[PDB]
Amino acid sequence: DRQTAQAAGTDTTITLNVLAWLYAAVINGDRWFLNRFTTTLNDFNLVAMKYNYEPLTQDHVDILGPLSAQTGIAVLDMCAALKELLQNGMNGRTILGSTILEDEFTPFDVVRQCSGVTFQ
Repeated sequence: DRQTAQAAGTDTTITLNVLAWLYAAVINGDRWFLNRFTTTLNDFNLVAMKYNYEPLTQDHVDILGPLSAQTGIAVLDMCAALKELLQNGMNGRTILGSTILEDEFTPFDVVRQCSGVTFQ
């Protein structure tokens, strides 16, 4: 049988967890995609929905707050960096010991003392 095909596998991607994963990538080192252009939450949400990514809200932005403190990258610049990745890709590169990116990773993990000597 083929219950919830695409609708529960490819129609959406957990944007908050991708932003969390990209903060972990910045923390590990990789930040070539990390522009400083900023973005509105509305235009970010529109680009997310254009490319099968969920919209984001202030309650979800707050979860990324301590990751912005640990890296100096404001959440709207992490949003703007993902907004660039959604339009340009990364398949010819590596970012976290892989050629692709993730949304499976649980959020709020990188609030720890991951300052450079260790990460997990």
